[PDB]
Amino acid sequence: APTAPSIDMYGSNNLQFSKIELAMETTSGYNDMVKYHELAKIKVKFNQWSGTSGDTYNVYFDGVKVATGAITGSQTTASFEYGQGGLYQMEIEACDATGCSKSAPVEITIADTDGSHLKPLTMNVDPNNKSYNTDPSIVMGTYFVEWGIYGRDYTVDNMPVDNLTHILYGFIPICGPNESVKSVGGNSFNALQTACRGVNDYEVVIHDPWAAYQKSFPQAGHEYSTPIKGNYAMLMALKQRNPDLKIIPSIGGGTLSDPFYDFVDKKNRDTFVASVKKFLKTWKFYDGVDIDWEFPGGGGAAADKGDPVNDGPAYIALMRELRVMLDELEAETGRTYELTSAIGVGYDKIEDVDYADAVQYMDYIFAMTYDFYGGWNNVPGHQTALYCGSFMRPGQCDGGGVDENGEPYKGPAYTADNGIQLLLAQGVPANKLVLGTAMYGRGWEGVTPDTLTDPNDPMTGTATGKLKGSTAQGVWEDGVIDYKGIKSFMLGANNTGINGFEYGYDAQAEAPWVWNRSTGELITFDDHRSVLAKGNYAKSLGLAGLFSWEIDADNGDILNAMHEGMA
Ligand SMILES: S=C=Nc1ccc2oc(C3=NCCN3)cc2c1
Ligand SMILES: S=C=Nc1ccc2oc(C3=NCCN3)cc2c1
Repeated sequence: APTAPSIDMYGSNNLQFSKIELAMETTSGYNDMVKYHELAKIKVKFNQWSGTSGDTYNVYFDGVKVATGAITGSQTTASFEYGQGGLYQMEIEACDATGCSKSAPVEITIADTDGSHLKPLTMNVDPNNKSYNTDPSIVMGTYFVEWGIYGRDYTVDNMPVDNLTHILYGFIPICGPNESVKSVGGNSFNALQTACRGVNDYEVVIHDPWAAYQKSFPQAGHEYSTPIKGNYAMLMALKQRNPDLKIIPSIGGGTLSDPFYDFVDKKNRDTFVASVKKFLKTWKFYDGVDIDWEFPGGGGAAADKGDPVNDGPAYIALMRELRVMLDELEAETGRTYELTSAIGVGYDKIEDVDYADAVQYMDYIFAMTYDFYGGWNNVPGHQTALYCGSFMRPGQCDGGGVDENGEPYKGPAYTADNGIQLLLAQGVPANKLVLGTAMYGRGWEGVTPDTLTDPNDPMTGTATGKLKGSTAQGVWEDGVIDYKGIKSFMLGANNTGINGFEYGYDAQAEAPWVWNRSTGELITFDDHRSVLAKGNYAKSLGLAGLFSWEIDADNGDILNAMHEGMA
């Protein structure tokens, strides 16, 4: 006999509710912006405009009763709490002593960060990415960078997810000392200062909440009331489409590694470890953690930092304490959590960590088998070669000899193979090692013929400085160029060379280059041929697979070649 309630859809936040509460119109400290709740707070306004209102209401989701309260007027606000994310058919019933009247059913959304309230993501992948039937046991990883969504214009739905087992999401910073972030310029340190207000030193934070959970993406169907937007909501819809895809946050990275050096203090580690646990409880679509400490012992962005006695033991203690915390998350949730880590592979980086000790705690080690040479100095080299190139001096490859002063080589030359070998010799199992491919080149200006010691090898010349170019040609910073930029603007469709560039390949190193004799522009990179050699090298040794850095810079060719070389 009471009038059936009508739901005030707009008075009820359009029936979009959430276990996670996120600031949408603000940029502030992480703890101010992100609050995870065990139970979602649901607030539903309903009206009874004509007839009698009755005295009590009940709320049903999919026929189960989940709340009751008093009706006292022609307008009621039902507030209550609910613990499971998902879409539900909601009915509200108004009751009196003579009977009850149900509202017609209406869909209520309760978001959770596993994406249970979302449809599978809709893909928009360059069709230049082919299909493969690569053994599901082989690792095919890549990094997807948070800021890729700006100028580079590359979003989660552009990733060829069917050709990937692991997405590493770069990068999650740590609060605390971060001078190295400052040195980068832009808003980057400022944004980190903001994110860290009200947050303890050594805890993880989201760097760019706009890219991560605020930015509305039409292709994902985000609209004003959607409680989770940005890269994270798309990666949640992505997990719905490909539930076996591992998505892993990458913590640290080149410029974000300054706080790792205070991990020689166990309090700092405990703080960090506990913030990582909270982070994974907050963002349930993530499947583990990746530590990119560049680098234990030093030799990274922070010139004033690095302890070669203590950093290694701290790294190993860190991996153990992470795996302990991850064991508890597996306990509480029933899921498998992965612990991985990207590492430098120069002899001088390797010798500072007992990796055989650390790896027992870990699922994989992403060997950063790139950046061997680059625009930081005027010495050309293959940045991502497998083997020693022709340009190397006698005894340089193994570090047995002397340079042009007659100064002794301190250790084996920087090559992929030399790195993998050093890790195998320490006792790291082959099947935990993932070998890295570059989706970009590094480059130089001013390596003209008059500089060569061998007239057919520009790797024997001398540079004037870093390669300069525009973002239109894929140069996002000095000395670095996207692979798709090399292909469009230097190689051309036939891989023969265009705009003054020639294509060369060092068969001994397994490394391509492009060279413009007159500007002396020289770019070292990975192409189809050398990725095939890497896949072959990986098969040969029983390596876990391949990964790449970074996915937005590929046109399809590098990832394709990754799958082909593993076949
Ligand atoms: S991303 C960034 N990565 C960087 C940025 C600057 C850097 O400087 C060194 C260095 N090597 C010897 C003394 N200092 C490494 C290094 C890595
Ligand atoms: S992006 C870029 N990343 C890198 C990666 C490795 C690097 O090494 C140096 C260096 N500086 C003096 C001797 N070596 C700079 C540098 C920048």
